[PDB]
Amino acid sequence: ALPQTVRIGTATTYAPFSSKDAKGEFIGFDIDLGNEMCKRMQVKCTWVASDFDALIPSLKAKKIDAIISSLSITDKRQQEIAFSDKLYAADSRLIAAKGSPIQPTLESLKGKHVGVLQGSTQEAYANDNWRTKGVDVVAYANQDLIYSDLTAGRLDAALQDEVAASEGFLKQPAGKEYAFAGPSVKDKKYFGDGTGVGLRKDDTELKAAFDKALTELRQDGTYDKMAKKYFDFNVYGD
Ligand SMILES: NC(=[NH2+])NCCC[C@H](N)C(=O)O
Repeated sequence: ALPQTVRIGTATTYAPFSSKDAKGEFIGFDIDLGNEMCKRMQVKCTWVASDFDALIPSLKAKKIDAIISSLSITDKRQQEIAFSDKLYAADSRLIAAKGSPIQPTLESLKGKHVGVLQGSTQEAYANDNWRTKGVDVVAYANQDLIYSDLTAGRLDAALQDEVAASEGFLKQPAGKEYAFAGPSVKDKKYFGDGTGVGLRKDDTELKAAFDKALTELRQDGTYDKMAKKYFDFNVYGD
């Protein structure tokens, strides 16, 4: 009962997982994973670009059938939607100017301007722990605006997925004079357990098909072959 075309939403401003190349075509590990799973599921797949915070609403409105967009598997989201098995791990961490004393603490961030992606686990954490207590937490439509507001000095720091920041910004020319500010933020309730394909709860058959494809491409070594294009480490985690 799988649709002839699985529509997959993604927010294409989160390299190296999802972004656009020079032609405007979808590139990144999420795209590679989704395309490889779709190949093995024997379905066609059409990618649909969207602001990150629109993904879960579009899914619930059936405007898309799946979300592959570094979507963290959280307790809160599982009350709304279902997930495939984990695609890869995702920790959260702050970035700031090289030499910044900033730590992911209320004390260190008071009077600071901190960027977070609207609709993200990072916004949830920052709004609850930081924004209410005086920290200027600013929500953004997409992560590229955040990077730009950081390098323009409009933001003192930004919270996002650690691997995204590292490969998508810090190790790029634009992020040369920036670094991680403090260690990963550990809060399993807000940040969840890796990312997965977001799905409607009643699409059990579609979930089983994604799950089957994922295990097979991991088993035969395709996952690691695809991952090496982007990462010299175990992006999957535990
Ligand atoms: N393509 C993106 N913009 N992904 C943002 C993901 C951020 C975080 N992992 C979350 O699920 O909220």
